Amino acid sequence: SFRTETDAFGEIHVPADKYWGAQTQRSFQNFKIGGARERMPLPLVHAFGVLKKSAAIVNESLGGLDPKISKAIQQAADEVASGKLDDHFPLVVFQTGSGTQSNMNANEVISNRAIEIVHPNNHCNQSQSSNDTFPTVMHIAASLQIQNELIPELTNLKNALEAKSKEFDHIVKIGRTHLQDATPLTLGQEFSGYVQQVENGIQRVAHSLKTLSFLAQGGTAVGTGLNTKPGFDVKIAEQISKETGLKFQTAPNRFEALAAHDAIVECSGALNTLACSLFKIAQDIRYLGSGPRCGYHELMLPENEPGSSIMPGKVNPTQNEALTQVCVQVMGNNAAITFAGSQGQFELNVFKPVMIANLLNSIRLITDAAYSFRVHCVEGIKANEPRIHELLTKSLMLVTALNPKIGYDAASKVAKNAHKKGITLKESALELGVLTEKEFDEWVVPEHML
Amino acid sequence: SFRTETDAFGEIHVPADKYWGAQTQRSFQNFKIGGARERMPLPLVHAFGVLKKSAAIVNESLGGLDPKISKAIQQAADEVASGKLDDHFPLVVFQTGSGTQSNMNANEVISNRAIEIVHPNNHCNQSQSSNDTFPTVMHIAASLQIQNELIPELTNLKNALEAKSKEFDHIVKIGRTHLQDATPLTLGQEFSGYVQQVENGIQRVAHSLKTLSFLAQGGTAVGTGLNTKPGFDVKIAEQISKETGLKFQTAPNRFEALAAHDAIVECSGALNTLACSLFKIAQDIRYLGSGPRCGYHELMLPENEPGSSIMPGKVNPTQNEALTQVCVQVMGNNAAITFAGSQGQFELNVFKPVMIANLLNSIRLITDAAYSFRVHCVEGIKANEPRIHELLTKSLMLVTALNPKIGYDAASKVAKNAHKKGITLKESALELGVLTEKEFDEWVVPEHML
Amino acid sequence: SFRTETDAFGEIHVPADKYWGAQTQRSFQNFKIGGARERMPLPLVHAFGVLKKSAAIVNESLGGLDPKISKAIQQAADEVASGKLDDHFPLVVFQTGSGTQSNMNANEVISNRAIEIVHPNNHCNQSQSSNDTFPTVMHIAASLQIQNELIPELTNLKNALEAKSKEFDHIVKIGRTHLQDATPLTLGQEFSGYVQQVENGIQRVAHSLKTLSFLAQGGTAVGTGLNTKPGFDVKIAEQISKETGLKFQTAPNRFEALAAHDAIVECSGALNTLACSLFKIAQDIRYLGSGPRCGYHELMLPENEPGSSIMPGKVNPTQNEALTQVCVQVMGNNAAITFAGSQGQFELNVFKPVMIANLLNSIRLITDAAYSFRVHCVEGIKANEPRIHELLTKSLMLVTALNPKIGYDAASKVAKNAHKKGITLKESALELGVLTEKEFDEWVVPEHML
Amino acid sequence: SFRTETDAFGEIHVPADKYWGAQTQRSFQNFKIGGARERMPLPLVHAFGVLKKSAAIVNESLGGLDPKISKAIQQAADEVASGKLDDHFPLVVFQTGSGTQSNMNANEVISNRAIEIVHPNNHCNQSQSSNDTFPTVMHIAASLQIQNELIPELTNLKNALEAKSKEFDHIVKIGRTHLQDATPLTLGQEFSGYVQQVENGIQRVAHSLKTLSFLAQGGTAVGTGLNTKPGFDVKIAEQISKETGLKFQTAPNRFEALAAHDAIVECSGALNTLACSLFKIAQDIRYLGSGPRCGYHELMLPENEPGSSIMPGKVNPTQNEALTQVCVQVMGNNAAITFAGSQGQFELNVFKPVMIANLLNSIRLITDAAYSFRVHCVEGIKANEPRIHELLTKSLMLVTALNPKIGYDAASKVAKNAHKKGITLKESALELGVLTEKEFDEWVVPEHML
Repeated sequence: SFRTETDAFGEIHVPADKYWGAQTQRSFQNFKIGGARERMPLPLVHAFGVLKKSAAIVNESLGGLDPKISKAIQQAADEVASGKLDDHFPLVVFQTGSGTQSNMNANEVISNRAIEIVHPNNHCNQSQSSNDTFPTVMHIAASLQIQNELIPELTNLKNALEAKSKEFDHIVKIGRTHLQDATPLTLGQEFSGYVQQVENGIQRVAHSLKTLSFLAQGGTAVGTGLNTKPGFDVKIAEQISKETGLKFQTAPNRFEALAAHDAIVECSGALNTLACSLFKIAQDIRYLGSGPRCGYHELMLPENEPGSSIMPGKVNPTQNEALTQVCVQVMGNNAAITFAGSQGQFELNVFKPVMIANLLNSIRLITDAAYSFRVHCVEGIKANEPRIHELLTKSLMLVTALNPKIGYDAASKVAKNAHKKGITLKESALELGVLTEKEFDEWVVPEHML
Repeated sequence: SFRTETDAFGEIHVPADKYWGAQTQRSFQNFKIGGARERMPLPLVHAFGVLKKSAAIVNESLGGLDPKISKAIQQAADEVASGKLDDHFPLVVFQTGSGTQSNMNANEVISNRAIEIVHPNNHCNQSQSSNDTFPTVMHIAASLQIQNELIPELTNLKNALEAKSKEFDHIVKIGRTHLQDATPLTLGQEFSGYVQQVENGIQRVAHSLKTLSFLAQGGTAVGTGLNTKPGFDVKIAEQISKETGLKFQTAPNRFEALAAHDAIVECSGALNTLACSLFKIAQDIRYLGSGPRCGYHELMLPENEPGSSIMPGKVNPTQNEALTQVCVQVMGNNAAITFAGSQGQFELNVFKPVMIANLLNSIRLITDAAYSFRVHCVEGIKANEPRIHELLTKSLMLVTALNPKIGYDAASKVAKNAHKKGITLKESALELGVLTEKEFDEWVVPEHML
Repeated sequence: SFRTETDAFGEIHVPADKYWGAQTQRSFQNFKIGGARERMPLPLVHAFGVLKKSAAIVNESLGGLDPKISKAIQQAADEVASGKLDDHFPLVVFQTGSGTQSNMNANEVISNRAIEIVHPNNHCNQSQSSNDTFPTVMHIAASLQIQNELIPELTNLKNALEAKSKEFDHIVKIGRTHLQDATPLTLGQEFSGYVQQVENGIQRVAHSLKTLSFLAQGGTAVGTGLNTKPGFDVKIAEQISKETGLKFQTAPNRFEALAAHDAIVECSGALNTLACSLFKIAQDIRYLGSGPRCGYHELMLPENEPGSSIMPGKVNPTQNEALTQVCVQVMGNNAAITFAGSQGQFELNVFKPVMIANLLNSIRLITDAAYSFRVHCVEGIKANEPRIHELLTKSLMLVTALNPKIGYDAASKVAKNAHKKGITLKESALELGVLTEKEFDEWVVPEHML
Repeated sequence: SFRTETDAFGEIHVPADKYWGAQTQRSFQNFKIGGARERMPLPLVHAFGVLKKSAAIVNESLGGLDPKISKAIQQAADEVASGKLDDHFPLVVFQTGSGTQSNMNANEVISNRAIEIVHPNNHCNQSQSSNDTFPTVMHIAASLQIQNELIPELTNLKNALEAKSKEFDHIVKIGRTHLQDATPLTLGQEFSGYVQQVENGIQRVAHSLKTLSFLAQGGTAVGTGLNTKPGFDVKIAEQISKETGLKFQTAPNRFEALAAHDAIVECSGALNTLACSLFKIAQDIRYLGSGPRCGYHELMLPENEPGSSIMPGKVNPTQNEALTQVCVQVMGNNAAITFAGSQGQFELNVFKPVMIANLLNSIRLITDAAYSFRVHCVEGIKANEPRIHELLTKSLMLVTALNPKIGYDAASKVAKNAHKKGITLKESALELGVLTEKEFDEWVVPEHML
């Protein structure tokens, strides 16, 4: 079953049960690039509700719309923001580069729902263009995915990491520069580096919220105020702030805000920096936890996967593999974002959909993996104290402890001999004319090296 | 409704209507990264059928499996390749970096269907690992998406472009180097550059099929032949060739084939080169067709979108915008592919899922946009002969025609004067002591400049 | 002539006239990657002086060094910072990933100069490692290239752009979205978008100075305080602040500061955002200024290059071409910086030299092109008022001016007719039953559209 | 001292001792971007000689030039190709995007040398433009850097790797998937993966020579034959083949050859694939060789650097660090190459200099590091047989050897017990009711696992 409808290019069969109109139906059959996987990112659909709902309130204020119509659009708009009318946004990312098609998608459905509870162009899109409106929906959603989704789960990741940092603070281990044996440090200090990276990462993405706080709405087709009442920007950007719970200003220069999306390239660059930080932590942990007999085996990773009896003690760091796979995706997504970010042309940058998609995709992926990694990995890591101690005493790096109370020549003879024999520093000092067992400890205490 | 099942980690509720087992159900709830949008690329699911079906035939040959079991797995396997059991592969891309989870997904469902028509590990995964098997499914699918989807639609794109090249072969236009006015060329020659780029692009991706022709299957867990009958590689890689319609060899060095996916980085690099070629063509056309009054307006683009009566003759090059958005995505996807491509570790590269996904995503997107662009744009472009001629005679570049039959001094005086007055070369030559109207044409014929 | 010298690996011939020692000479012949073009970035050489000079003062304070030796190292160190001993740093970028070789290069020469006015390891490298020391020289130089070189020239670029913005503020022009004809805006408003982008760019790079303000010095070999007197970090990072004129703190977590260089990836990401902004401005200007007869020709670009008499009025936007070439290089350099930025391993990231080089190379290039572009292009741009006006009246976009004082039907008939005839809105309104000449102006004033 | 000279823009002081003219001097002071480090890549300067020398021969053939003039230009041109007049090419990369300035640089000096032994434009640049000529110099140099520099040193790298592969062919070691313990393989097989990667890399770059074989020369300003004698392309591209020793054809479509440099993006993509291959090999070796007591220490790396007596047996894999730093640079350089590669505009791509520079820079760097790494690392690597054997017997993976001659239950009890006790499989089997010492060997022979 269908339902004939009109636009301008004439008659067209629109599905009976869907809330969209002709324009959405015609564009849906013109840009089927990528299939359902590329279906316009949901958190962007929800932002249209917030914007259209807000568009109603602020235009009704300026007396441009009849209150009855408003109360109708508002409810319908907030039901989008709610997530009930998600199946009515079938449009893909690779559509018009200005996001015109999805904006018209929002209007058509928020219009047909308003009726049910009238005009797609004159009412819902009143005092707005497809140009100022889209880059406003980008900033809102992005801000919401970060403040509400990312940041929260990013903090948990830091706390869970800091707990273990506290938990392994007494365990002294060997440092590895150039992958080689180095002087000691606590395993807790090792993990406090991971914690600091995560912390910095939070401030980096939290800071990005600032460039996103500036909204284009009010600049219409070219950044010029035309077809808008004076102060609409300030009112709408104020109305949206009250609707989201976040503070949003209007863009100081409406041209810069439409002609380019530098605020996305920045933010992406911050997420990109975070991805580097998480790659290092995830690779370390999997190396540190590798084994059981032919690897570091310093840490013991949880076995969230079912193991074969024939291979006991074998656990693949699958939460590390999934995390590192995510991280790379972001590096690639950011790459895609910067080229598109330089491709603006005159008054408008027609690479919006592809930019905000990769940005939204990066945020979703990060949050999911950050969560998955915390719960399924870090929240259960435990130290292999016997292995760690085994490897401390076998190393020749703790030879500098003797140096002041022995002399460089004797201490090197100890190291030189122990290396050639494949014996420990204690054993070497003893077989040689150096010191005693109940004295070696008097001077070579691991925890006496900061 | 559910259905309790077993694996090793115990009991687990598996949906009643789905064909998968415990392992798939446990992993599905451990790696929900990205949601349904990241759901493992379908053409990869289909390749598992081809491989498992082939795994049956070749293992039955080596006498390792009971014929009854085989006939069962075969039908079930080919029903995956068919696309009937697609809703039973709910796994995402960011799972185990070896693709183990999706391979086990294929086995569990091809096993439960086999019954219905028995063992997930001993029968379906017989003589194969999750390590040699996955990079084999990557090459098969990729090869199939290119030979059957891409290349075909890429040729049409070239033919449609070459038709117009032939069609506008008589139309002489101005060349634009440094975006400035230059000597003439036919609009057909302009379009024959687009055609050549497309042609080169085809040979570039067609050539990539070669590195993909080499299959890992037979190398098991580390590239070593262990747990495989001798010649299984040659038989299976032969059996798969007969099953796909394409020629596939087995990889000469099974280690290089598991430890790294350089064949994906190459192919991606070829798709990446193609994307550059299509960006240039798409941008040209939109500039060439811009207007109506304040742009080049050399070409007239189809109006596939409904236009407002108040703005006649206005047509946004929406098939150009969608195409360029696609192209950038590929540049980004390739970026993501090269880092992952260098991150192999020892005997295995655990960045497989993310690599083949971006590769499959690039191919789908390209084909879709290549099609969409042909039909909705190039297949209807028409020249604005009056505009083109208007701009030919206004230019001062056709001044070199007079040079031999006049002299450098006179010809520059013509150009110098016409520029200062904002008059044409004809008008200038006449008001000055140079030549006649019925003689100017005798020497300045546009089509006398190769 | 040479000069035999010693280290440990024995005898080696060191050039007679050079100030370096054995280690520098041995490494110079082991890593000749890239030739003189890759010779370690000078501003990095100068920073070593600042650091070594400061290393002297602060270690003399802690009583670790004899005042005579100090006064000697100080003068020699400041002569490096001065730029007199530049020809004594022959080391390339692709050397040890920790920057050990260049640090030892600084020590050897600052030692042999100190003599002349003693120990390379015990005196100049006193209380410091090649690990904490290098990432400190990176931050200092980078901070100095930005505060002293970049930012300054970036502001001039903004002022020169804002002057012209003021200068063309009265000139009304047509807007170009989707490259198509749109509603009007002043050319000054167009240029105020360029100005805003530049302004944002400054705050973006100026902000990056913050992450760079944190110095590693004091963390030695692993981020652990070992082999350093307590408070050396705070004193040295304080002494360096007084030496540079810039405020520098010490890194809160010394591990994060050696294991990763996220502060470079961030800053680079900011320079990367700036490059996008400058690409758009530079491309616009060259398109806007293209012609003379077959292009926009809205602006008139300076002719800094010698033109052929036969081709008058032809000027290639060579300062635009050089600028856009620079911008891309930065996009590539940033790419190189992010991979290296994720490749840290345990306690140390051995991809330092390559990271800070690309960062320094980006800053130099930007400043040079920003300067070159200002002086040789923007500082002389002038508007082609007659062309601009010619194109305003030819467009059909100023049809919405009549709308309120005429009606949508009449106004579209004007537009519909004028389009078909290739006539202006004025001419169309007149030949049709619409309005008068001395009334058309009463309602269609360009500067009545915000 | 100087020497006044003329061009068109008037008088200018040209250094007395330099061979260039006005145009070079004026451009040298207009584009000083990056300083001497960005000085136009030498192998590009040499190619101009080959081209100009060839331009002489072929134009003299077509009777366009006086033999006396030719014999003069030829000698002067070949002295550039020789490398004697290198100090007369002071131009940087960021100049005119068409390479016009360096082409005019070649002409001015090859003209002033010709005299000494006449016209910069009419003689040396006869029958050629700055447009067809530059992308011809790019292909020639690139082809020469690969055939003569890269490929050769790349083969040595493969042979040196294959020698060691043969040398360690008897040594059985443990495999490491997911960084975990796996089934055995010879260290020679491990190194045969490195060898195969290198081999594939050679064919990949060798293949790229093909797209580069097509030369633009003959297409002049727009790809149109104008201002060229018929067959000049075929003659010149033939004359150049005889001059270089390599086979070069002329480009089939001269437009595609000027409007875009896809052949550089391809080749770069091949070098990019090679860089991934070399990163993996270099990282493995440094991990495999890490230690002495707290790392793998499977291999023993040469100590090309002077070591401190206090730290015996410590050797930093500095040839690995330099190699990996190089590899990343290439990944970045390729990135820079692809954006520039999509930025072609109409008839000409004005991003030539920056594209061929990064390409030449990548080739130089690769060759240098490939050499440095071979000689200073691989050509001296030796196995630590006692460590390898130590780690073989400690692993529980060789438990599948017993399986057929014992049963899954017994074999797992052995593995289960040995794991819990931290004892070897031999010891476990003995203390348990399983088998004997002089029988354990009868079944568990390492070299019985392919």
